[PDB]
Amino acid sequence: GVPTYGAIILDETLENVLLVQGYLAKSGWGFPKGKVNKEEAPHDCAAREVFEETGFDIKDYICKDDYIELRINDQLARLYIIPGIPKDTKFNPKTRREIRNIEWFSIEKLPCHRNDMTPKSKLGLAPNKFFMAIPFIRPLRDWLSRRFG
Ligand SMILES: O=C(NCc1ccc(F)cc1)c1ccn(C(F)F)n1
Repeated sequence: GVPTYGAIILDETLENVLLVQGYLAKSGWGFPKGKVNKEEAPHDCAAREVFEETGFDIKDYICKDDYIELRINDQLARLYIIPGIPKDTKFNPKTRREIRNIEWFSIEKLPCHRNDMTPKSKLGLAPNKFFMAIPFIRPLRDWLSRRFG
């Protein structure tokens, strides 16, 4: 799979993260990210995707070593961690054709797994609108503990 790059943007209290909601197959909430272009450096792709999806330019805030990277079904997703962005920042995607909405969420309220269906004796997981964000939540909480505490 082509690698994806983007950001986990936090506010000043470190309580809240910025998620984006797409359409169709991307109908739930997730961190802003997207696929790297040929010859494009990871930091430039993260900034490009984030600015296209949120209207906020992270370029001057990216730290090279501050990211969480996951490989999910043999596709690598790397989100640069961007703390301290004010909650009253006005975010606006470049294309309403791809982004429905942009919101801050409480980190402590976000799920870090989907729920099973063990009350129904059925296999699998119940739908969850935070599906794409979920894999990053525990690693983010662990990263924030180590970095700040
Ligand atoms: O990435 C997803 N959603 C967030 C997003 C939307 C638009 C973007 F441009 C960037 C991120 C996604 C993929 C599959 N699903 C599923 F849960 F519906 N969500």
